[PDB]
Amino acid sequence: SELKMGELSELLGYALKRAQLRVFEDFLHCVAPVQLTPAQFSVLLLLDANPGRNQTEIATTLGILRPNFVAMLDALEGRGLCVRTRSPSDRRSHILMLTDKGRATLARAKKLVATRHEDRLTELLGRDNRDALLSMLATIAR
Amino acid sequence: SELKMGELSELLGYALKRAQLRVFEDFLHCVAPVQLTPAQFSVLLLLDANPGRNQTEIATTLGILRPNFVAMLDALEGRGLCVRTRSPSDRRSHILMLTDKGRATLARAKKLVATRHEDRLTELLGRDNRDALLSMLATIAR
DNA sequence: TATTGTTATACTCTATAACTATA
DNA sequence: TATAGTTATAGAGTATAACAATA
Repeated sequence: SELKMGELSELLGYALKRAQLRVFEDFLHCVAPVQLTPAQFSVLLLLDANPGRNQTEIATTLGILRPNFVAMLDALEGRGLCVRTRSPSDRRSHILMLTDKGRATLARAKKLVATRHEDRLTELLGRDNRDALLSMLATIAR
Repeated sequence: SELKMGELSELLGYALKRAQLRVFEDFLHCVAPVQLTPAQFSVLLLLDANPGRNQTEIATTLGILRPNFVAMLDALEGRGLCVRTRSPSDRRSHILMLTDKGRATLARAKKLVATRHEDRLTELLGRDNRDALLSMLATIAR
């Protein structure tokens, strides 16, 4: 009455998706007090590390295509978490910077991520094992 | 002039998703001679391990919603790789088994993924490091 | 001419409600 | 009523072409 998972247990791609989907699902739950998807979260994180960059640069480093990034920024900018300002140098581009509200929302989101989510992962595995997992996934992506 | 990846380097969710997409992309390419998506591959693999089952049982085990599974089978049956047969006891259920064609297409894809894909990725990590990766990703999914 | 932001569009995936034919 | 398979639909996510403003 339970099905045999056959050779699927040994396909690494398969393990990654179902591993990715629960981690993302858990991310949405833990972080729901600030209402940020993982994509929105990373956009705030990248904006925080690299102030002064433009849409093309932020979107590419994240793997987001620029036609799909426009709608994401409208959400965050509509919620008053970041600003598009025209660069005086080259008025084709929008330089992107965080608001104070954005910096606060990034701050508390960072806590719910570390305390409720990322730390709950680190204890279910080795603190060293989780770093090895993170290293390998980083290697796989290159 | 290159972007600071900030705390994203330590977001496990992000590393999990971007690791998955290179693997899924690499999978698609290696298996392109047979025309099978990774999902279709697993549907054929699980049918091979679990003959005599119905749609609801196959679909639910894979995370496919049953309304989404219909067209997915339409494809594989249209390709003559598996067939729907009504069980005489309960004619609401469709019993699914792979055809001779289905198994031939499966044997082959299994060889294409094993040689070009799964073997190539085991080699970019330690053969022992990769089994620890598959162990941990399996752990995360429960 | 090339690039930035943008619109429009399309194709996949995923999600939900409701039908049909059985039971 | 309840369940299996199906249909239609709606929403994400992602992909490309093209156009206006600007370089």
